[PDB]
Amino acid sequence: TCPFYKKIPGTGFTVDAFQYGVVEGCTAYFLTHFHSDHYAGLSKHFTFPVYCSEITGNLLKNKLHVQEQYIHPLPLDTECIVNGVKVVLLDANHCPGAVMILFYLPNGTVILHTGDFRADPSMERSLLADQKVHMLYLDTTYCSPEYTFPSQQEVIRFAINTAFEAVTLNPHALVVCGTYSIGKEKVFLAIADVLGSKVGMSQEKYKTLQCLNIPEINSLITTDMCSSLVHLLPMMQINFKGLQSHLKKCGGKYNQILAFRPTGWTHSNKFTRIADVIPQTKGNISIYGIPYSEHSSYLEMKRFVQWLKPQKIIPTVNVGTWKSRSTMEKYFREWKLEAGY
Ligand code: NI
Repeated sequence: TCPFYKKIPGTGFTVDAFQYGVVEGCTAYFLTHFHSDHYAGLSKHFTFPVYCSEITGNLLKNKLHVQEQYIHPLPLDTECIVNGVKVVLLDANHCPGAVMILFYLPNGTVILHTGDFRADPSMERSLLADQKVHMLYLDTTYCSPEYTFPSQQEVIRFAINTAFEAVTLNPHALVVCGTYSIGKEKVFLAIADVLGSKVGMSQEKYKTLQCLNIPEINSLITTDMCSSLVHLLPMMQINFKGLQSHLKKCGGKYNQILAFRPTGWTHSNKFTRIADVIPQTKGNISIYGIPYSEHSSYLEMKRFVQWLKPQKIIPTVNVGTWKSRSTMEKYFREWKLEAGY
């Protein structure tokens, strides 16, 4: 059965609610983004209307086989009527195709559902500027002050400089980057660009990237591993064993691997600056964990919420323990007392 924080009151609508069977009274199922915890339950046998971005629609059709007649893509930054209710989709600054959803309810209430997002000051100049929000359904993944990490631009700067130095010292080094879902593609695209290479990958991953409307993609990626000196591998293989095994398959073209594991936050963020990050090394294999986040830091979340001044906040992450819920409610009250709303 569908929990309350996935229902939109006064509508026939649900958000990211595909794992509960037929939800009673649901006339339209919204999907914020193509991450498996959120799409859990969708397949080619789904027969209700799905509302989403163009990019999420390409992934539902090609990767999960959902039939076309049930896919309803909406443009961004555009007022749309769905089953008699005005809605707007906004870029969430998460993975490709990820949206926030503004709902203008028949009684005058306005609801923002962030999906998953990385709050940014540029959101203060979207269609959010114009009007009041009564309820905020908020991605609270990192809602605690210990959760700090750098900007995505600093992280990318570190990765490009590290890869360019290693391969210039040793032209026979291979670079490998881990992946397990969509998102974070800037990591491997920026590294391949500085190295003058396409990115090599499996047919399955190529198919997924082909759904993403990335400009000039055909010039950036390939399934011909032999032509490429940046390879993608599943995240599970980014360890000394998996990487040894990969280097054997490359036919003595390379004598060294430099690898990247994009994570979210890890406790080594509480001590070490991005500049000071060092790898794990065994022999001719080095593995860097880099903190590339597609979710708000605590500070970015607090700034967003203090700017929007919602009347009520409903968290959508970390909702399963009393201690988590109590912690998040304390911070919401500090934020409100500090800013005066
Ligand atoms: Ni996500």
